[PDB]
Amino acid sequence: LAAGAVILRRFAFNAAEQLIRDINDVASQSPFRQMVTPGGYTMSVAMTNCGHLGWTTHRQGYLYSPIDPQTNKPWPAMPQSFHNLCQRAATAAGYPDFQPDACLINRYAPGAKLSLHQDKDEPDLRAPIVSVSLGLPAIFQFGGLKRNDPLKRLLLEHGDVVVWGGESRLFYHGIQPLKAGFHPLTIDCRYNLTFRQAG
Ligand SMILES: O=C(O)C(=O)N[C@@H](CSCc1ccc2ccccc2c1)C(=O)O
Ligand SMILES: [Fe+3]
Repeated sequence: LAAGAVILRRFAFNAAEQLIRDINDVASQSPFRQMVTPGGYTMSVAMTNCGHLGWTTHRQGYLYSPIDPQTNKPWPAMPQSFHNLCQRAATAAGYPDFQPDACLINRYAPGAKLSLHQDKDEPDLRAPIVSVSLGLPAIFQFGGLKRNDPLKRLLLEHGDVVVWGGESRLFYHGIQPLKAGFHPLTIDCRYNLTFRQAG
């Protein structure tokens, strides 16, 4: 399916309410914002981060920064719920040493999407990324190592966690425009957490 990826469906289902509380807490400090791409377009996905580092635009490029450029303060500390869930998932998937210092939190309103990309900016690409999906379902599309590799699609639903290791860590991937709907925990949106070793 995706070589090296370990899909754990509903792994975060029981933790989801706490996770969402923690997302709200994080956002009360560093608010969700829609970043501007180099190229000048406003992303449809809104973002924030927690942990020592967080992903952001700066100076018409992207990077991991210890300071949130919007507040000029550090990103909020990584919530225990986040840290512990990530560790359980990574450990089950065979990455017991994974120690994320960054968690990017993506929020999707109806229609929001994430264009096909690789995550290339972490210092060691042997370290996995761990995603946790919450709320409304989204169609995840994924390629291969080359931009033009044939795309496959799978639905990511509430509570689904995936550890993207091995070859899959390098795949081009994205999220297709979110279908509108209702979810009891998130109301009208989807959240996705991605845990990274950025330092
Ligand atoms: O944050 C990202 O970089 C990202 O692409 N997030 C999407 C997709 S989740 C699945 C996912 C996340 C990160 C990956 C990083 C490397 C390879 C495969 C990945 C798959 C989202 O917000 O739902
Ligand atoms: Fe990505």
